Amino acid sequence: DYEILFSDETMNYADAGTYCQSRGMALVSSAMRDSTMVKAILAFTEVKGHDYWVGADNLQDGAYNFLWNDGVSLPTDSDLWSPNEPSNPQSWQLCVQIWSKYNLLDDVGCGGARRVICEKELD
Amino acid sequence: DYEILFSDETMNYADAGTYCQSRGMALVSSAMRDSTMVKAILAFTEVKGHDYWVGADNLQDGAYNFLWNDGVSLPTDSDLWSPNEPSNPQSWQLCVQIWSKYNLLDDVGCGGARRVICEKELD
Ligand SMILES: OC[C@H]1O[C@@H](O)[C@H](O)[C@@H](O)[C@H]1O
Ligand SMILES: OC[C@H]1O[C@@H](O)[C@H](O)[C@@H](O)[C@H]1O
Ligand SMILES: [Ca+2]
Ligand SMILES: [Ca+2]
Ligand SMILES: [Ca+2]
Ligand SMILES: [Ca+2]
Ligand SMILES: [Zn+2]
Ligand SMILES: [Zn+2]
Ligand SMILES: [Zn+2]
Ligand SMILES: [Zn+2]
Ligand SMILES: [Zn+2]
Repeated sequence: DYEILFSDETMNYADAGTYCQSRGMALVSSAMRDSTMVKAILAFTEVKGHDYWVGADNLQDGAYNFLWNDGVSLPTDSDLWSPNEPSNPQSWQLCVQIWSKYNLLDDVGCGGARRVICEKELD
Repeated sequence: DYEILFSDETMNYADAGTYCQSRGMALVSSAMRDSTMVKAILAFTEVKGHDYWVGADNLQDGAYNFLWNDGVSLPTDSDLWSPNEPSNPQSWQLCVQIWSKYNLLDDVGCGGARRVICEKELD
């Protein structure tokens, strides 16, 4: 069970994290690994047709060692990934978004402004 | 533009309003009148297949004089209403929810516990 917050305001990856945190929540992560919840989240984003940040990145171990912010791995072969992603250079600092082109996961640089999804495990 | 909060915690209508307000938000209302937003909101609740409160009731004016928490009228003949609703006895205190039966609006007593949706407009 969760509390899920969607925000139309855009910000970079770092600010997105602090945004959720200031609200007593976290950038969406365990909710994305929950089969029912992820379906509900993506139905919303499907309608909105915009890019949203998620709480995953390669900042700690680099390359395609993606980690959710709660420390659980985001497998490179996950079904959550958009077609042909992740594909950015492994030597880059990479953050994960829900890319509007496919309404699925995608690796990008952490500087662009995107909408935010926060979570809070209920409890 | 909005911040939208969905919560799996269940509460009666009054607790729902307090829960939203204590978060600097309001029980969903103007976002339900926004064409893009409402469809996104309903995509989510459709997946969840559960009942949720919305910020409309007849507490101020009674009967089928439904008002959104922000003073705007919820037309007894809005396309937002489930088929054959509103239909509860007009002498009752009636509150509005998104009824899982149709994933459309419905009038009910204000005492049953249901999931919550809060909104915060963004300028
Ligand atoms: O908008 C994001 C997209 O940017 C492209 O440059 C990149 O090749 C894609 O893999 C995807 O990340
Ligand atoms: O469960 C919700 C439903 O409850 C019924 O008793 C009522 O006839 C319907 O109009 C609807 O409000
Ligand atoms: Ca794939
Ligand atoms: Ca990419
Ligand atoms: Ca009707
Ligand atoms: Ca009814
Ligand atoms: Zn779950
Ligand atoms: Zn836009
Ligand atoms: Zn709008
Ligand atoms: Zn805008
Ligand atoms: Zn259930």
